[PDB]
Amino acid sequence: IVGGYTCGANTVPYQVSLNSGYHFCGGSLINSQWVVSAAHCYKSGIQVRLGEDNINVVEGNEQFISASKSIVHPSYNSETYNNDIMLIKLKSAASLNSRVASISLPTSCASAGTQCLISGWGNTKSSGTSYPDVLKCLKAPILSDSSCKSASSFIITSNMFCVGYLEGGKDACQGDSGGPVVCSGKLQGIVSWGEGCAQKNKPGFYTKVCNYVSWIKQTIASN
Ligand SMILES: N=C(N)c1cccc(-c2nocc2C(=O)Nc2ccc(-c3ccccc3S(N)(=O)=O)cc2)c1
Ligand SMILES: [Ca+2]
Ligand SMILES: [Cl-]
Repeated sequence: IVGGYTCGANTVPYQVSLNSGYHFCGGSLINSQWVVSAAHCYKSGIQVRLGEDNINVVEGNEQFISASKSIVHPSYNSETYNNDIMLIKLKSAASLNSRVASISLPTSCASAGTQCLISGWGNTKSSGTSYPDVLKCLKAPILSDSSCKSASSFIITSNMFCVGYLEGGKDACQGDSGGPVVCSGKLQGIVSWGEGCAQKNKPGFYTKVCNYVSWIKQTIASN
């Protein structure tokens, strides 16, 4: 997260860290045994880390649970970035508490102009590299489709939306991928891609979760 702030320990209790010997992506807990993340974060042997604040210190409140299934959307396309969503099933159900909590799936798509909360342990620099110990947060608005398209040098699909600030300085970044965008208490986005981070007229792009609610429910029910 570039140009954000320290969330505060466990203030985003649905935020998870995907770990393969180090933190590499975020995710969102949607029930006690399933996490929503990005298809492009797929790796085998993922450990999901719940209840984290400082990802480098055992503070208490952590639950580390291996992924038993990592289900990439069948229509994920790594060139076009369409359908950048993956569902991770936890080997065992997490013990839900105040610091480890699910986030609601949407019943309708979020409204253009709404200010949403993006979070993660990704790079905090727009140029160069600095990774935080503790969870970072950024509030930013959903931009119009027309604005997103005008900003982007890449083809935007109906399964993407953009959120951020066109003046630059405020964005998700590397290592935030797969983590949440929450709008009015609903998980509306997954950190997906952007042209660099926090550059002028290059806002962040996010998987549009409201398009996948039926798919998510069906896939969970059958697995
Ligand atoms: N600024 C962000 N919000 C953000 C979030 C996560 C990662 C990165 C990021 N940090 O460094 C690079 C990045 C990156 O995502 N690059 C990138 C650019 C374009 C595409 C893309 C989008 C749509 C269609 C096609 C493409 S592609 N795959 O042909 O380039 C994909 C990835 C930035
Ligand atoms: Ca920790
Ligand atoms: Cl820090």
